[PDB]
Amino acid sequence: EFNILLATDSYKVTHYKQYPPNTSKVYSYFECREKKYEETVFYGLQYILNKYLKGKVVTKEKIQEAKDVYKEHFQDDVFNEKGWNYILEKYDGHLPIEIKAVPEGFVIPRGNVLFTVENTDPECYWLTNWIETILVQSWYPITVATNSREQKKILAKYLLETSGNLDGLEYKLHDFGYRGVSSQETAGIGASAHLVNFKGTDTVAGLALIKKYYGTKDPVPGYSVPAAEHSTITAWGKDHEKDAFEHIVTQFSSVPVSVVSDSYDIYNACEKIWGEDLRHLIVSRSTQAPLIIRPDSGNPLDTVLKVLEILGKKFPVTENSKGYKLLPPYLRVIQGDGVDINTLQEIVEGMKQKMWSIENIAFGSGGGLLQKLTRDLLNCSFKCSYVVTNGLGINVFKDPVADPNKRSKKGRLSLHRTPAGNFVTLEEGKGDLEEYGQDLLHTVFKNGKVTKSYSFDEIRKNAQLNIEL
Amino acid sequence: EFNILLATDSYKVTHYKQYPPNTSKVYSYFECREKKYEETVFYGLQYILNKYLKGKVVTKEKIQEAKDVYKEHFQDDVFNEKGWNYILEKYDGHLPIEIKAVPEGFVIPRGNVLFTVENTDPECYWLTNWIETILVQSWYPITVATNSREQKKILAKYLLETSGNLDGLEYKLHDFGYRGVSSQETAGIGASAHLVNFKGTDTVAGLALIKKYYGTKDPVPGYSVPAAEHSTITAWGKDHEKDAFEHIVTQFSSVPVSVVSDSYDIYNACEKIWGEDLRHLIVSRSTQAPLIIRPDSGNPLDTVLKVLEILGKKFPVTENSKGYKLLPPYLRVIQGDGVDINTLQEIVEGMKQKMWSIENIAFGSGGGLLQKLTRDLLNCSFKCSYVVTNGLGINVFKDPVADPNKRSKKGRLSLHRTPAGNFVTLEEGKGDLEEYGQDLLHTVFKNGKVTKSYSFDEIRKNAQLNIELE
Ligand SMILES: CC(C)(C)c1ccc(S(=O)(=O)NCc2ccc(C(=O)Nc3cccnc3)cc2)cc1
Ligand SMILES: CC(C)(C)c1ccc(S(=O)(=O)NCc2ccc(C(=O)Nc3cccnc3)cc2)cc1
Repeated sequence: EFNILLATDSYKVTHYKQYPPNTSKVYSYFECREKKYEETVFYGLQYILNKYLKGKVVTKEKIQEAKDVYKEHFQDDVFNEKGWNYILEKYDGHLPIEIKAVPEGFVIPRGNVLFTVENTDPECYWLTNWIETILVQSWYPITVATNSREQKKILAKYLLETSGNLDGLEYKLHDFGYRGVSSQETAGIGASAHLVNFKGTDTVAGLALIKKYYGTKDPVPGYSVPAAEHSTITAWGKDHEKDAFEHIVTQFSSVPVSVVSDSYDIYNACEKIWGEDLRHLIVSRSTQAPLIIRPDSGNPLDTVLKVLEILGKKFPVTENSKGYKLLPPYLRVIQGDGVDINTLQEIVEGMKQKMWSIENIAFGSGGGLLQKLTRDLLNCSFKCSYVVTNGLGINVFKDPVADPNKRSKKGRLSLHRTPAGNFVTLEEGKGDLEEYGQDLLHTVFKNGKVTKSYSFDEIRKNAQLNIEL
Repeated sequence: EFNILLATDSYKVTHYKQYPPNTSKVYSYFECREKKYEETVFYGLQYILNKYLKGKVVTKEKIQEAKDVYKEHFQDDVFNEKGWNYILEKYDGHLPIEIKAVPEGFVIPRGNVLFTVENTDPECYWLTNWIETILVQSWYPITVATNSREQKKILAKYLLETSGNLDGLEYKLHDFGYRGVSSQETAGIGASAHLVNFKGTDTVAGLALIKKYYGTKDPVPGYSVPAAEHSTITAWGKDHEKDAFEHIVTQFSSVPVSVVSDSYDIYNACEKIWGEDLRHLIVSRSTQAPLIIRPDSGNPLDTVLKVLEILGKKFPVTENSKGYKLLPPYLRVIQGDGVDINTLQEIVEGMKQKMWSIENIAFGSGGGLLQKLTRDLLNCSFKCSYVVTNGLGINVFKDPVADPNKRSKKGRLSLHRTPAGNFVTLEEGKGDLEEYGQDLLHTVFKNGKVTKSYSFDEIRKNAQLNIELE
């Protein structure tokens, strides 16, 4: 089983001896510090609260386990057994902590308080920052959700421009990232964050996470269709690629099907195999069951353009009301290699310059979507801003001489709407003056209980783009 | 409850219908495909085999769960209920798969077969690639271990050059990455991979993973010491940084202690607080209990060099036998901000140019060590190379016209020692010709059972640097 006493950075085990004597309160906050990605989607804390922080998280056995581990790890007895004992005895092992947070799905500009943490019992002043490590991992679903939303903005802009509407936008970026992330747990968290913005995923782990921790009215939050991989093509033998294609599209004749087409020669496959030998099997398909051709190698922009060029000459292309070229409805393309936020932009802009509608294409992204992200992207950070020592509150902060970007906020914080309807974080307990309407932070956790929860439907509503509003 | 029927890429649910009819065997392999990182440390498969693949992994309940999920996810019944039920009924839910692998800890040049997978029952031809997704996640511990070892090579070169030995090498790169990875599970996996090469870690999750899945003779594989964070300094108030410093070093007077010193002004902290006001509390400390000063902001190289110059004028510096400057034994530095393999190289070279021994310094790395890595780095990839259809074996491969780097290997594979003692991968079943001696892969998994495994001590031995060996 998971042991919260072993789920912190080692050095934090020693911090109870380092704070000022007579400290009864340590109050800390999380922000995506201002330093590109001007606003972030707050998502993922509810998962952490439920899986790791709520209920009886301290037991006699867990305390002894930690004591034994830290004895060897530090070669010294430094572990605060007395402090953990107190929580076990007084609170039946529930954490005396209060966390207040902005609603999940909320889109907030950089440099604003997103959640705060403080101890509710003076004996547990040390506990606030014990749980920094576990809480800071919220950086990941925040960053995946944010980066996914930024790609949706790019897709929406170009889809609207080239088609006149946003039909199909929520299926334009498919999660291919299950194999490319660092763990099973990561896969679930990351896939769920992408699903805040889109509905197409192959990362099955995301579905179970959403069902367990968030919930949706619909049976599932994400969908897929039958699709080939290189192995189901190559297994037929080099000389039988056409037989593989024919078998697969016939097996899946009445649903959408994606067929990876670059095993040997993507251009030959498009022009000769799909475009001639098997054309009769494609032009007969329903609009609700297109063939989706999938290139998977070469320069992503150059390959997409060449594939469209080939297909446009073998299949009947129309010109939409915006003046952009459109493949027949039984034929589409998905580019699922080398896609990240930067290359996505390059591809849709290249398509627009060549007069191809974004209606023609969808994207798959794996490592770019779920793995190629760090805590530095949005500067997700947790800092102490207020302590009470000898009954007096003190506003505290860091402000390193050589890096003003690392200065932290001072005092008790609150988040408010400005008169123009934007966001502002008030420092130094100024929220108490009541000049800025209600605090947007809500208590979500208190003394071992989750006190406020959001459904996945609510989160999706909060995270909507302006364009779709 | 983890459910292997829900632990694959969605599209793989539909693949059993796409293979050629009457296919009885699918054989696939994993490599770090050849495209800075010329050799890789193979590590992490044993964790995956034990946690996720071994024993009864299929139950009636798990089949029903998967059936219900995929029905909604595909809006259709496409899920191979019959195929999974066959495994349940015939093998008590144990996977009819055989996996052969190179020993864990082995250091192997890019483009070699690292492991192979095939089904052991013709009915389960579809199972080989079902588990691609979960096995390909081995990229992560491989890549962490490899990148960590590459940093160790850099540290060894400069430590040897500036000091004449490698004392302390295994504590030169400390894992600070627990908060900066994407999940608790990732933290344990990544931290364990770093511990293949080093012994200093704050990512506690790695200890329990190693103990459970690998094992060591020592009670724990990794160690740490008391250390401050910004909150334990700043909580004292801006005008009381000296009081914080004094309290902390007095609390930890007889063990090593690291104190973050850049809350307000690192240069003032070093020159005036440590170098003057509290100097008497530092020069009194044991060699076994140094103050370790931690800067955490600014240009990493410029800041390290300036901190060292400041301390060198406030404390007695010696010149070691190699001609490099050395702080007294009660005083050291750790640079734990902005460290990745690139900036590490830059810092130690900069120190060498300014005649400072690498003995003076250690590094902490967080996101750079455990998170800022992708499957692309070593091109970790799983591909089908051999199938049997209608009783005929076929050597299969991809070879995309626009990217020769993505060409995959053909046929049955084996790994061998060359006459010069290097590794070579033989394709097309040619290992059977016996011109290259025995296959170096070992069967590690067969029909639900782990059949070969390695202790963490063995893995560490396999992963040693040549310079450590010599
Ligand atoms: C559900 C609905 C019918 C609306 C639909 C959703 C999504 C698409 S799509 O074209 O955006 N994506 C379908 C798809 C699914 C999986 C794969 C695929 O190749 N997945 C995969 C997974 C992991 C690694 N590599 C590839 C390709 C296309 C089409 C229709
Ligand atoms: C165990 C032994 C006595 C040999 C030893 C090991 C390692 C060092 S070290 O100086 O390489 N590292 C000690 C250390 C530990 C933790 C921190 C620290 O600040 N950790 C931390 C963790 C997470 C985030 N940020 C910082 C700093 C120095 C010194 C002695």
